[PDB]
Amino acid sequence: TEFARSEGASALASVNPLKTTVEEALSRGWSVKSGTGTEDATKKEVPLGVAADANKLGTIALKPDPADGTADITLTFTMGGAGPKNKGKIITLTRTAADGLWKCTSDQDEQFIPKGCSR
Repeated sequence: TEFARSEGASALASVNPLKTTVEEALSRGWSVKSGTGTEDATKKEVPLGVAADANKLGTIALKPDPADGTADITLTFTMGGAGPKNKGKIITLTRTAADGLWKCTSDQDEQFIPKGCSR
C-alpha cells in the first residue's frame, strides 16, 4: 500500500523548481550555494532557498557547492524518508555545463521513475 508513484512525483517536485533558481543566479555571474539564507554580496553566492529537509521524503543536495556554472551541476533528491520501494533511491537533475541543458535521471525501479526522467 505504499505511495511509490506519488513519492517520486513529490521528490521531483522538490528539485525541479531549483533549476530556475540556478539559472537566474548563473545569468548574473553569481554562484549558487546550498541551503537557505540571504544572497551573499561579498562572495556573490545565492542560496538555493530551500532547506535540505523541506520534503520529509528525503534530502536535497547541490554539487558542487557552491556552483559557478563552469562545471556540471547536480541537484539530487535522495529518498531516505520514502517507503520500501523508493527508500535509498535518488533522483538526479544534471545541468551539463558545456551546453547549459538539464536532464533528469533516476535509480528508482523503472516503474516509478517520473515523467521526463530516464534511467
